[PDB]
Amino acid sequence: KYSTVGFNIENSYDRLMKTIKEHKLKNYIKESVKLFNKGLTKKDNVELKDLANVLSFGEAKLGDNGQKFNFLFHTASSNVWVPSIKCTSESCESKNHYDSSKSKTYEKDDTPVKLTSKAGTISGIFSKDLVTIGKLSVPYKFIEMTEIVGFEPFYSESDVDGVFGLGWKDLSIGSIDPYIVELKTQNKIEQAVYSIYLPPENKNKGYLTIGGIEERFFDGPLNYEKLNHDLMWQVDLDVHFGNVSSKKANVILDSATSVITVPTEFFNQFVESASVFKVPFLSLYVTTCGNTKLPTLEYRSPNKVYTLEPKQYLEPLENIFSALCMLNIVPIDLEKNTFVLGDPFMRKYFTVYDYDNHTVGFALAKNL
Repeated sequence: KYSTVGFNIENSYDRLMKTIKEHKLKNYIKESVKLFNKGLTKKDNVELKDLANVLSFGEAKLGDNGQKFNFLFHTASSNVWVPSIKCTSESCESKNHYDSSKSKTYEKDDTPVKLTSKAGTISGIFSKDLVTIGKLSVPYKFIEMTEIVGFEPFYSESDVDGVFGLGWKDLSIGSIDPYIVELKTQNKIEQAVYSIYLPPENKNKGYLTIGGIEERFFDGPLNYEKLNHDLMWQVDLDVHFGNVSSKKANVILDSATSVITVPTEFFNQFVESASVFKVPFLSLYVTTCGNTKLPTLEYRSPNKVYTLEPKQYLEPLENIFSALCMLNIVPIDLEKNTFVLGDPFMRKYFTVYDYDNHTVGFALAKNL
């Protein structure tokens, strides 16, 4: 009904399987687990980086000759970003390039932009052209990147060329609205809204629907929560995991994060006497799939609580050990009292991101 596009996901389960194969870790995990079960055991650090799922799609096009690109979706950035044919860096060499001279619809803007991050540095310029996905279209100001430094095992090894922002945060000062806001402005869609539908039975797929609430994706009502930040898909919620709880937490919806995160303190209380096993030397917390002590996780707002049963926050690891599962929950300290809801939450809740109203909505996904 509304324009929907599918995107691929490389998730942390996949990357963990790759590590396991790379380093021949299966039997090690299996024997450590067997040790825990006997139970002959007990007797630090992961990176927000490592928790990133890659959400990518290849059908967005720039300019009227439809220059093809592979984009990953970024839920915090408001900009779209693409390697310039002028790009200086060796990173750019294997990538698809935007060549403004080849489009009749390009309009020069040339305002320079610069991103400086821990992970790396991006320099470029604003350029204006048609940006299409693929039902939808709008002349749009995006960053043409002229230099890319860092980001640098991922970028080269990825087939990703650029970033397509589904967030709020614009690097310009030119008040370039998000691509989805721009769509609504030029009347390509009725509302500056999109939704994420992550099908529960295909962890390598998600769907983005733009400009409308597609009823086929969900059962029951949609509950909306007000953003608690001008520029973040982030909401106030009391979080309860068993008897471990934190009031007025900050909870970011980020379907590009591969897991549920919790502060490290909070997690330690959670996992104590939950009979969950931390495999030595690996960032891998493991438990039996039927673990009868694992609680329903609760995210409570004044008028709705969002929950996740063990079934939705564990990942079977049966290709390692029968009835083994891993915890899809990672202890990580961001700002005080900040939690993120990533892929596992969104496998249960169809989610709606409403730029016009500064709301996020949730409904019980269908199994499609």
